[PDB]
Amino acid sequence: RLTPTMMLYSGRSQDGSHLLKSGRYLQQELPVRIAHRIKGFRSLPFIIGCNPTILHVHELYIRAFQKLTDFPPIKDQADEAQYCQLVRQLLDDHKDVVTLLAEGLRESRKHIEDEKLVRYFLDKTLTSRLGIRMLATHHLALHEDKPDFVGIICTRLSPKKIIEKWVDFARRLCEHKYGNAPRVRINGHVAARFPFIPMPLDYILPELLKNAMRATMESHLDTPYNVPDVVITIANNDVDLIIRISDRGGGIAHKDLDRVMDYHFTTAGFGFGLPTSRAYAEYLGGSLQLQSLQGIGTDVYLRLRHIDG
Amino acid sequence: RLTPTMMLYSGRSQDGSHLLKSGRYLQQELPVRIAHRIKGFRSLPFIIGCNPTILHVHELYIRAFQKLTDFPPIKDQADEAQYCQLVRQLLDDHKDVVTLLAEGLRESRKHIEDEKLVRYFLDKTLTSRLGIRMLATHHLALHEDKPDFVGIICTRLSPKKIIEKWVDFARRLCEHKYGNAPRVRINGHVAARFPFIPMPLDYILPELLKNAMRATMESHLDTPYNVPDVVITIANNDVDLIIRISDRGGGIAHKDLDRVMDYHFTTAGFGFGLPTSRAYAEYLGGSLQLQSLQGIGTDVYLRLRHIDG
Ligand SMILES: Nc1ncnc2c1ncn2[C@@H]1O[C@H](COP(=O)(O)OP(=O)(O)O)[C@@H](O)[C@H]1O
Ligand SMILES: Nc1ncnc2c1ncn2[C@@H]1O[C@H](COP(=O)(O)OP(=O)(O)O)[C@@H](O)[C@H]1O
Ligand SMILES: O=C(O)[C@@H](Cl)Cc1ccccc1
Ligand SMILES: O=C(O)[C@@H](Cl)Cc1ccccc1
Ligand SMILES: [K+]
Ligand SMILES: [K+]
Ligand SMILES: [Mg+2]
Ligand SMILES: [Mg+2]
Repeated sequence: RLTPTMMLYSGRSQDGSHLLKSGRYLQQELPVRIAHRIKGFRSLPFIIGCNPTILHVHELYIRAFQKLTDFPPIKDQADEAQYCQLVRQLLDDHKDVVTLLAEGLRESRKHIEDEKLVRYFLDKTLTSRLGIRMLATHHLALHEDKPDFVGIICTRLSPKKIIEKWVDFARRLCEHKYGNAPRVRINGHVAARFPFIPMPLDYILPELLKNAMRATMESHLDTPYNVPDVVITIANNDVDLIIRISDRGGGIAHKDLDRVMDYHFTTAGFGFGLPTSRAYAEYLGGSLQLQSLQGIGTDVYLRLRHIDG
Repeated sequence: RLTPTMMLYSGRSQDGSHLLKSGRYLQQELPVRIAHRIKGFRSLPFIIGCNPTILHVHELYIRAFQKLTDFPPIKDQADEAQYCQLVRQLLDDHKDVVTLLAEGLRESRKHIEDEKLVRYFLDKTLTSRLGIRMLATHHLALHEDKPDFVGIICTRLSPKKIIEKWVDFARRLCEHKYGNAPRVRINGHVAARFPFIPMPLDYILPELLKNAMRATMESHLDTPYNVPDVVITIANNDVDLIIRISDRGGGIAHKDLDRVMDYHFTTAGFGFGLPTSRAYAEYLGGSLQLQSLQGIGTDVYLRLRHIDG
C-alpha cells in the first residue's frame, strides 16, 4: 500500500524472495528519482546554483546517482545485501541535506525576484527526499523482525504514544532553555490504534511542539514556573488522523501571519519547521493548517490520511 | 467610521442638525442600493425569477424603490421625522426576506446548472441587505439616548456579555427540543470592552451556537443529561476580535464538508446559518472558518475587524 506513486512493500516470504523484489524495485526507482532532483538543481537560478553549499549538495546528488546506476542488477541475496550497504551509506551521507539547503539558500535567494521559485524548489526537493528516504528505510527495515512492524509500517501505531515520545523530547529541549516547559495534556481518541507510518510524524510532531512550547515560554517570561498547558487533541476517523496542538502562547501576529509559512522566516531555529511540515503533510495526502488567536494563542491542525484498506 | 463604503454617522449636535445630515445621507444612499438589488432580481435565471415567492420579493424591492424615490428631499425636522416612519415601515415589511428567498430558491435553483449563480446572488443580496438595514437602524437609533450607544454603535461593547445573551437564548431553544443543553464556558479576554456594532453578532452568534448545541445533543442521545461543554474563547487584539466556538459534537463529516457552506444544505433549520454568517463576516471585513475533527468535534472561528481609529 502506497505513498504517492511510491509503493511500500508489505509482501513477505520465508525464502526471503520479498527482499529481492523490494531490492529490485528500489534499484529501478531510486535512480529516476535522484535524476529528478538533479534536474531540480540544474534549473535553479544561476546565481543561487553557484552558491558553494548549493553546489556541494548538487554534487552529492550526482554522486548518489552515479553510485546507484553503477550498482549491478540484483540477482541474489548477496547482491541485495550489498545494495543495502549502499542505501545505508547514502542515507547517512545525505542526512544533513535539509540544513545545507537552508544555509545555501538563506542569502542567495534574496538575489532573485521570484520568491515562489525557491519555495517550489524546496517543497519539491524536500518532499521527494522524504519519499526516497521512506522507501529506502522501508527496504532496510524489511530485514528487521521488530514485532508490530512490516518494514517502517507500524501495524498498530498509537498516536498518543508517539505524541508523548515527542512531548518528552520537546519538553527537555524547552526546559534546557527556559528552566521549565509547559505541561502537555492529550485528549480525544487517546486509545486509538491503527496501521500507520511513524516517520512523517517523527519529523512533524517535534517541529510543532517546539513552536508551541517556545511561544508559551516567551509569552510568560514573568511566570516561567507556571505556564498554560499545551493541549493536544487526537481525532481518529475512517478517512484521516487529526492531531490538533493548541497553545496559549499569544498567537501569530497579523504582521507575521503571511510569512510564517515561508522557508527561512523566523522571529527568533532556522525557520524551516512550518513550511517543511506542511510540505510533508501535503505530500502524504494530508494538510497542516494554522488558526491564530492574536493575543491568546495558536491552534495547529495536522491531518494525515489513513492507510488504505 | 465605516462599514464597506457605507459610513455610520457618529456626528452629534444639540440643534439636531446631525439628524438632518444623516437623513439626507440615507435619502441619497438607499434608492441606489435598492436599485442594485432590483438589478440582481432582473438578472436571475428566468426560471428562478418566475417563482412566485421570488416574484413577491422582487416586487417588495420595487415598492421600496418607489416609496424611497417618491419621498421629497429632506429640508427640516418634520421631513426627517416622516422619513423615519418610512424607514421603519420598510424595515418591517422586509423582515422575512431571508426566509422568503430561502423558500423561493429551494427547488427552483435545481432547475439550473450553475450552482455558483445562486450562491453569488444570495451572498450579494443578503449582505447588501444587512448593510442597508444597518444604515437604516443606525439612523433611527440616532434619535435614541441609550447610554453607551452612538446610534447602533456601542461605545463599550463586552463580547462576553453579548455571547452570554445568545448562549441563554440558544440553550433555551436547545432545552426545549432535547431536554437539556450543553453548558457553555467562555475564556480568553473575558473583560474586553471596546467600541463595536452588535448587530452582526446578533445574527451570527445564535446561528453558530445553535449549530454547536444541536451537534452536541445529537451525538449524545444516550446521555442528554451529561454532554460535553461548548467552549468559547475570545481573543481581542488591535486588528480584530476573534470568537472561537468549540464543541465536542462529533465534527462535520468528510462527505458533508464541501457542502455545509452551501445555501440550503442541511443534514436535519433551513440550511442558511453557515453561508449567511460567513457572507456577513466577510462583508464586514472579517471571516468565518471551520475546523472539523471528525469523530470528536468542530471548532468555528469568527473574526470581525475592529472599528478603526
Ligand atoms: N504556536 C506558535 N505560536 C506563536 N508563534 C508561532 C507558533 N508556531 C510558529 N510560530 C511563529 O512562526 C515562525 C516560523 O516558525 P518555524 O517555521 O517553525 O521556524 P522557527 O521556529 O525556526 O522560527 C516562528 O519564528 C514563530 O514566530
Ligand atoms: N458545529 C457543528 N458540528 C457538526 N455539524 C455542524 C456544525 N455546524 C454545522 N454543522 C452541519 O452543517 C450543516 C449546515 O449548517 P447550517 O448552515 O447552520 O444549516 P442548518 O443548521 O439549518 O442545517 C448542518 O445541517 C450540520 O450538518
Ligand atoms: O537526500 C537524501 O537524504 C536521500 Cl534522497 C539520499 C538517498 C538516496 C538514495 C537512497 C537512499 C538515500
Ligand atoms: O430587505 C431589507 O430588509 C431592507 Cl433592504 C429593506 C429596507 C430598505 C430601505 C430602508 C430600510 C429597509
Ligand atoms: K518559517
Ligand atoms: K448550509
Ligand atoms: Mg520551529
Ligand atoms: Mg444552523
